[PDB]
Amino acid sequence: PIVMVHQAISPRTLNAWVKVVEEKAFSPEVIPMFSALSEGATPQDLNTMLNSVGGHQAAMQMLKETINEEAAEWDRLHPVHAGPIAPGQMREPRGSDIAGITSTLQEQIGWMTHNAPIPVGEIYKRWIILGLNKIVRMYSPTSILDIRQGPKEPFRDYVDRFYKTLRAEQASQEVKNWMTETLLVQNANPDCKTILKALGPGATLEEMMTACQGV
Amino acid sequence: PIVMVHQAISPRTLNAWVKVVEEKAFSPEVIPMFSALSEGATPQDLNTMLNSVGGHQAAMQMLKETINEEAAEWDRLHPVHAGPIAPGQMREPRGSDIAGITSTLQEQIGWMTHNAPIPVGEIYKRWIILGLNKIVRMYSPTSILDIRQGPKEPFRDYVDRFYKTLRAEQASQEVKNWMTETLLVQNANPDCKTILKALGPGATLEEMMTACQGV
Amino acid sequence: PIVMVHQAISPRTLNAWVKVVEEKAFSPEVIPMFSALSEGATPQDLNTMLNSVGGHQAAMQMLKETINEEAAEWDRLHPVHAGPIAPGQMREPRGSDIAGITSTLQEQIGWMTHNAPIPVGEIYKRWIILGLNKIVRMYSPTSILDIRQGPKEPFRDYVDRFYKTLRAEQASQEVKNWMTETLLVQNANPDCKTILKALGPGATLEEMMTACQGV
Amino acid sequence: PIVMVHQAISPRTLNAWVKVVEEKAFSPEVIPMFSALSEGATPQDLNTMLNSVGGHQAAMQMLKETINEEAAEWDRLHPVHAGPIAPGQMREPRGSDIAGITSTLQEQIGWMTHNAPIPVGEIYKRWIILGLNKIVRMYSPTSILDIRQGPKEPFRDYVDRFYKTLRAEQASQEVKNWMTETLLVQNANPDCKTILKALGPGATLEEMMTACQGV
Amino acid sequence: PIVMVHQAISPRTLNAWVKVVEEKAFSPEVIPMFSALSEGATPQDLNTMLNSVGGHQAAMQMLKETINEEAAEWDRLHPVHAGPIAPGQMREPRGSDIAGITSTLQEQIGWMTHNAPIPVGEIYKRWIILGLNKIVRMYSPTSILDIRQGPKEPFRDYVDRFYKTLRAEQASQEVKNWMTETLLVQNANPDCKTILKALGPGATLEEMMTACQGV
Amino acid sequence: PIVMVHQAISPRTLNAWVKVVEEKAFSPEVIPMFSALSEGATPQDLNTMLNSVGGHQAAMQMLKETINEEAAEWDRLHPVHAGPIAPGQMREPRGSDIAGITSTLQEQIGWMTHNAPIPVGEIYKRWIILGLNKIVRMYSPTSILDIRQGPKEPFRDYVDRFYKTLRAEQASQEVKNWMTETLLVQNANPDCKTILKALGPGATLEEMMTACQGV
Ligand SMILES: Cc1[nH]c2ccccc2c1CC(=O)N[C@@H](Cc1ccccc1)C(=O)N(C)c1ccccc1
Ligand SMILES: Cc1[nH]c2ccccc2c1CC(=O)N[C@@H](Cc1ccccc1)C(=O)N(C)c1ccccc1
Ligand SMILES: Cc1[nH]c2ccccc2c1CC(=O)N[C@@H](Cc1ccccc1)C(=O)N(C)c1ccccc1
Ligand SMILES: Cc1[nH]c2ccccc2c1CC(=O)N[C@@H](Cc1ccccc1)C(=O)N(C)c1ccccc1
Ligand SMILES: Cc1[nH]c2ccccc2c1CC(=O)N[C@@H](Cc1ccccc1)C(=O)N(C)c1ccccc1
Ligand SMILES: Cc1[nH]c2ccccc2c1CC(=O)N[C@@H](Cc1ccccc1)C(=O)N(C)c1ccccc1
Ligand SMILES: [Cl-]
Ligand SMILES: [Cl-]
Ligand SMILES: [Cl-]
Ligand SMILES: [Cl-]
Ligand SMILES: [Cl-]
Ligand SMILES: [Cl-]
Ligand SMILES: [Cl-]
Ligand SMILES: [Cl-]
Ligand SMILES: [Cl-]
Ligand SMILES: [Cl-]
Ligand SMILES: [Cl-]
Ligand SMILES: [Cl-]
Ligand SMILES: [Cl-]
Ligand SMILES: [Cl-]
Ligand SMILES: [Cl-]
Ligand SMILES: [Cl-]
Ligand SMILES: [Cl-]
Ligand SMILES: [Cl-]
Ligand SMILES: [Cl-]
Ligand SMILES: [Cl-]
Ligand SMILES: [Cl-]
Ligand SMILES: [Cl-]
Ligand SMILES: [Cl-]
Ligand SMILES: [Cl-]
Ligand SMILES: [Cl-]
Ligand SMILES: [Cl-]
Ligand SMILES: [Cl-]
Ligand SMILES: [Cl-]
Ligand SMILES: [Cl-]
Ligand SMILES: [Cl-]
Ligand SMILES: [Cl-]
Ligand SMILES: [Cl-]
Ligand SMILES: [Cl-]
Ligand SMILES: [Cl-]
Ligand SMILES: [Cl-]
Ligand SMILES: [Cl-]
Ligand SMILES: [Cl-]
Ligand SMILES: [Cl-]
Ligand SMILES: [Cl-]
Ligand SMILES: [Cl-]
Ligand SMILES: [Cl-]
Ligand SMILES: [Cl-]
Ligand SMILES: [Cl-]
Ligand SMILES: [Cl-]
Ligand SMILES: [Cl-]
Ligand SMILES: [Cl-]
Ligand SMILES: [Cl-]
Ligand SMILES: [Cl-]
Ligand SMILES: [Cl-]
Ligand SMILES: [Cl-]
Ligand SMILES: [Cl-]
Ligand SMILES: [Cl-]
Ligand SMILES: [Cl-]
Ligand SMILES: [Cl-]
Repeated sequence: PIVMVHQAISPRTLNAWVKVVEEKAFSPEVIPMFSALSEGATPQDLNTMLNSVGGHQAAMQMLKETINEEAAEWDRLHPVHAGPIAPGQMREPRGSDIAGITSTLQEQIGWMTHNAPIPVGEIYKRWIILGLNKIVRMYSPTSILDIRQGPKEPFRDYVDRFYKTLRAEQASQEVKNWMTETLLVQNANPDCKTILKALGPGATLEEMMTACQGV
Repeated sequence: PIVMVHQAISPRTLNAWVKVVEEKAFSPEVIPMFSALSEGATPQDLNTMLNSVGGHQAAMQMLKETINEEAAEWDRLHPVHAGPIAPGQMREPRGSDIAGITSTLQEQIGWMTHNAPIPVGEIYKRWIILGLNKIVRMYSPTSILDIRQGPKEPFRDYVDRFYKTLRAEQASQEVKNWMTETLLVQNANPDCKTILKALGPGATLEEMMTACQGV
Repeated sequence: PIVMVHQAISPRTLNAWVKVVEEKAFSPEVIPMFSALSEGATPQDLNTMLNSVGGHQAAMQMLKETINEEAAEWDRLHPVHAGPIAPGQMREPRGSDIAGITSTLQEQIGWMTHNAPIPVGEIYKRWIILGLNKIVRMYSPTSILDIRQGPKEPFRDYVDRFYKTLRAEQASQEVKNWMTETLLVQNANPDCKTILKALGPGATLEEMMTACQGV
Repeated sequence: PIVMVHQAISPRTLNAWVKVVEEKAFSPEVIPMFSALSEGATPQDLNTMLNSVGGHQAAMQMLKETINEEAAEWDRLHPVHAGPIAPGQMREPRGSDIAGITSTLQEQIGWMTHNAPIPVGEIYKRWIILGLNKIVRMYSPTSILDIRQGPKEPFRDYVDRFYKTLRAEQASQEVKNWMTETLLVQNANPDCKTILKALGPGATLEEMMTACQGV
Repeated sequence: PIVMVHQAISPRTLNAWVKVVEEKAFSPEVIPMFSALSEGATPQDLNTMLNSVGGHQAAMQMLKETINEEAAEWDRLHPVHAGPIAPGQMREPRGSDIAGITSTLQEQIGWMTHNAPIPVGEIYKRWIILGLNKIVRMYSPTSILDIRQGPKEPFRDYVDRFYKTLRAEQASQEVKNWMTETLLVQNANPDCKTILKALGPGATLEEMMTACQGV
Repeated sequence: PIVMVHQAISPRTLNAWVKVVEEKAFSPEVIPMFSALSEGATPQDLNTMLNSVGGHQAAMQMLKETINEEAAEWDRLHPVHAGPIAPGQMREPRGSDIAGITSTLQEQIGWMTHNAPIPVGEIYKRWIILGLNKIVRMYSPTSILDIRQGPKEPFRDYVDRFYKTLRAEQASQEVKNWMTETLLVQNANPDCKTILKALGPGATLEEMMTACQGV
């Protein structure tokens, strides 16, 4: 990473990433952990992290297709200019330079370090996180429409399932807000559903959980 | 975190937090450990810590509702002023800027680092700890009124149960002082209760435990 | 801690403390380990360490009663003066300021860092260690008067038991010196007791253990 | 390594390398991990890493034959000049000097540190990674022509196998692009093969996996 | 420790020491490990290390008796002078000041740090290592006179036993040299004894082990 | 070690060394690991590492005999000069000063640090590695003349055995080159032996292993 001078990615950081992928597969929390293990990383470092994954190769191919798309959008949105690079400047970074394919570690340290800086590590990380989100959507087992409280399921476990499935869903904040605003009370079991309908449309989750607590 | 320059949150700190949540669920000691693992953290770091939790999603939703309330109270209590930000200054932080939603890492490092500083990491941490306290109250099994010494329970185990349940209770220092002042002696078993009533209302816990030791 | 600038307490230091309390309960060695894990700590750090303990709540209540007593003795022994604090100075620390209750981390770093310094971390640590000693006395199973060598117990195991129980006892160096000077030889089994009585009152433990070695 | 001054390779880095070779044998991910554990390494450090491997001696001999070839190509491509080395300069590095055989640690730190620098650590690492790639090709069990989807195999597992075997293959990006462009759809089972043939030759892997998802 | 400014002893160093005592008891290698974990330590640090030992209290009492003797020899050999300590100087350290009993951490950092320095940490460590050697002698099971090669024992195992027991013995280099010079060949089994007697009195251990290898 | 100022050897480095000796006994890879854990070490550090080994005492005695020989060769090759050491200089190091016997840590830091420097740590390490090589030769079970491919042994396992045994052999690069040049093809089983004899005397190990792959 870069912290300002450049460090190598640590054996502990990399190892941590590997163990995360092995254990948690592609659960949502994988992405923050990644974003934490990859904080201040260069495209070489990120490439190292993705490469360290054995197995899960289908997902990885999806991810590099996403990276390809974002790199091409970068290229069309940033047309390269022809001409000799001045002494005090650096060349213009292509989409492949953001993904670490056609760029050296010194060039990455250059763009991140030299002034008027381009944060290629954070741009590449953004693309990677896009692909990862698409993957978590891909491998999510459930859909929020199918989370229904059981007749003998305590309210709390039903809310755990509900907001896990909701974390996994592909929707804007307004659509998720609508799903909370509608399905949670709608798809509780008859008893808790009557209690919550008696609370009103403006009660907080704390009040709803305390209300259906003994139930 | 920030220690003055900015570090990334370490794989060991994050991993420690994750293991704490897995093992201890939402016991009181979770909150100090958090406050220790999150010492000097940015809202991005705190967001990373909360995001790293798989499962327990109901509690997390409660927590972000708490964060929403505290952010809105901040917003009404700090009305934003319209006008162009001067060169030597920074913009005014909204409630969403405290929670890391609408603010960049460089803006957080700005408010914490630049002089006349606003400790947004400690404010956000305060809100988070508020929500966590509400959660520990939520998931506490017992109430202090129900801790009664058993006929064959040694005094020490009864005091362990009593002050654990008392740690979990939602009450001011004066109400807790009253609970110690009344229920502990009141709800001991008849033998120890007679001994402690013989000691008087001004004896220390050391003297009470030494008195009912052989009992 | 503070090492001069202020660090946060590490996940490894805290975790180590927690494991010590879990495994060794309240054995004497707990207190040095504490004093080692808490070296150069602030009252916030010490509070974090005590708070990280789940269970053992009776002992913790005893400990905060001890802290209360030492804080009140500090308060009566250091009467606060009324008047406006000058620019180049800091306020006077109360007993509650030593225990981290009514003081900020910056105020603690102030008293420890600013010149004419008050080591509030070492004072608070002294109070805590007082309470811990009282606890180790509380939970010690044995009394030094009851350590008697068995008929078939090797001398070395008897000395191990003897000086463990002696480590746990509440007595000045002169009283412990008397206990060594009397009970160790007095309460050995008849054979070793006759050997040691034949050595004389001025022989060292090395000579006593070598004498009763084959026995 | 060198980070600018020279460090020793850490017990944790070396140990990590050893464990990687023990567990993962010669899977592709071994090479990135190596390239990560060996970041900024000297030829002495790399030699230490290769030497720390017990067993797998056939592969190691293959690797030092590769290193020999690359060193001889370096030697013929860089003919050494006869004459006394000036005070302000260093000698010219042979192929054996790149591999750490005939060069001291101070000479390596010289070439990497002194200006007009020669990155002998990265050149040697390049040769080593060449040999490692040849080894991974050697020990790969399968060939991409033999990955055929089973009648009851979900599409995702078939893509995992396919792009693992494809990661192990020895082919340029254009040949791999052709293999993706042809065999993946060609060698799916009849059902998924008909679905994918119905999608068209321009569909992305995400669309193909979503299409054959329920299948 | 002190490395120049003062560090606290690390949780890892202390924990390592504890585990060493638990596992290896009082084997010779305990003393180097100690001397390595205690490198550059203050008497407070060393006291922490000895205090962290639970159990083995007989040995510890022997050790503090040794420390007492060495402190008294220091006191008689360094008579304290009466008079007011000058501003630019420090007081004279007693034997109890070397053992950390009657001296503050700042006074130890003073003697070790301030010029014309007294290395009280290395003196105290010397005394401690004296006591530890006396303990290893105490708990050694065997005597070098009793190591005799078995009729079917390979020569190498007999030499392992011999030089382990010889490591544990209390003797000068000349007495140990005599023991090697005599007993090793003398107390081998008849076959190897005849071979070694045929080699001569000037053969090295390598030659002796190669000679009795097949035997 | 020394990295320029002097560090203590770490608990992790030492512990790593101990575990290496426990697990791998005296396999070849022990020596690089040593040379890596001992990088930049002082004779005190190296002495600590050798001392930390429990058991294996025969080998250790062989090693200190080797160290004695190399020290005596140093002494005869470096005759000490009589006369008072000038202020700006240091004394001349004996062979015993290289091995840490008759020299202080400050004298070692002097020779390594002060200019016109003598690297006594690397000289002592050279002697130690000499003894270690002699030991690995001592405890090697096999001889390269006895590695013969089995009738049903795959070629790769036979090459693993062959170059392991070859790593353990005591021979110059030319003798090892002859052993590769002759015995490997000579001592394969009849089938692979005929294939390899058909390849020719100039084929690489890669080609030989690919040739006898299916066999
Ligand atoms: C962790 C989680 N669960 C969800 C369910 C549905 C939709 C999204 C999610 C998420 C990700 C998620 O929302 N993570 C939160 C951090 C967080 C985690 C846990 C509790 C409180 C705050 C986050 O990244 N931000 C910016 C945020 C912070 C405060 C309030 C609102 C949002
Ligand atoms: C740990 C604990 N147990 C309780 C029972 C009832 C109510 C609250 C609690 C707590 C939290 C709790 O009170 N923690 C203590 C620290 C502490 C922990 C353990 C022993 C002594 C001091 C704390 O945060 N402060 C500021 C404090 C310090 C000294 C005296 C009084 C309070
Ligand atoms: C560890 C221990 N065992 C005891 C038995 C009875 C009374 C007290 C104790 C103690 C605590 C104990 O005495 N610890 C010792 C350190 C120590 C530990 C072990 C061996 C030698 C020195 C200590 O803190 N100091 C200041 C000390 C140092 C040297 C001599 C005498 C005292
Ligand atoms: C990891 C992997 N799987 C393959 C299958 C066939 C051929 C090669 C490979 C590889 C190595 C592989 O291609 N690793 C990638 C990094 C990577 C890994 C995983 C997902 C996305 C990006 C890499 O090194 N670079 C330079 C790269 C980066 C972005 C897009 C394309 C290439
Ligand atoms: C480890 C050991 N085994 C013994 C048997 C009998 C008497 C003493 C011992 C020792 C302690 C022992 O002798 N340790 C050695 C270090 C050492 C350890 C192992 C092999 C070579 C060198 C030591 O401290 N010094 C100063 C030393 C160094 C080189 C040659 C001779 C002595
Ligand atoms: C590891 C090993 N196996 C052997 C078999 C027979 C004789 C010696 C050995 C060795 C030690 C061995 O040769 N280690 C190699 C490093 C190495 C290890 C593994 C693969 C490639 C390079 C080494 O130290 N040097 C200086 C070296 C480097 C490149 C080419 C040739 C030699
Ligand atoms: Cl690391
Ligand atoms: Cl690691
Ligand atoms: Cl998944
Ligand atoms: Cl790769
Ligand atoms: Cl940009
Ligand atoms: Cl951008
Ligand atoms: Cl679910
Ligand atoms: Cl949407
Ligand atoms: Cl509920
Ligand atoms: Cl880390
Ligand atoms: Cl970790
Ligand atoms: Cl809980
Ligand atoms: Cl998230
Ligand atoms: Cl503020
Ligand atoms: Cl505020
Ligand atoms: Cl309870
Ligand atoms: Cl209240
Ligand atoms: Cl009790
Ligand atoms: Cl840490
Ligand atoms: Cl940890
Ligand atoms: Cl206890
Ligand atoms: Cl608390
Ligand atoms: Cl004071
Ligand atoms: Cl004071
Ligand atoms: Cl006992
Ligand atoms: Cl007393
Ligand atoms: Cl005994
Ligand atoms: Cl390390
Ligand atoms: Cl390690
Ligand atoms: Cl393999
Ligand atoms: Cl080697
Ligand atoms: Cl070059
Ligand atoms: Cl080059
Ligand atoms: Cl496969
Ligand atoms: Cl090709
Ligand atoms: Cl699928
Ligand atoms: Cl640590
Ligand atoms: Cl630890
Ligand atoms: Cl022992
Ligand atoms: Cl103590
Ligand atoms: Cl001195
Ligand atoms: Cl001295
Ligand atoms: Cl024995
Ligand atoms: Cl002697
Ligand atoms: Cl033998
Ligand atoms: Cl360490
Ligand atoms: Cl360790
Ligand atoms: Cl061996
Ligand atoms: Cl020793
Ligand atoms: Cl030299
Ligand atoms: Cl030399
Ligand atoms: Cl073999
Ligand atoms: Cl030879
Ligand atoms: Cl083969």
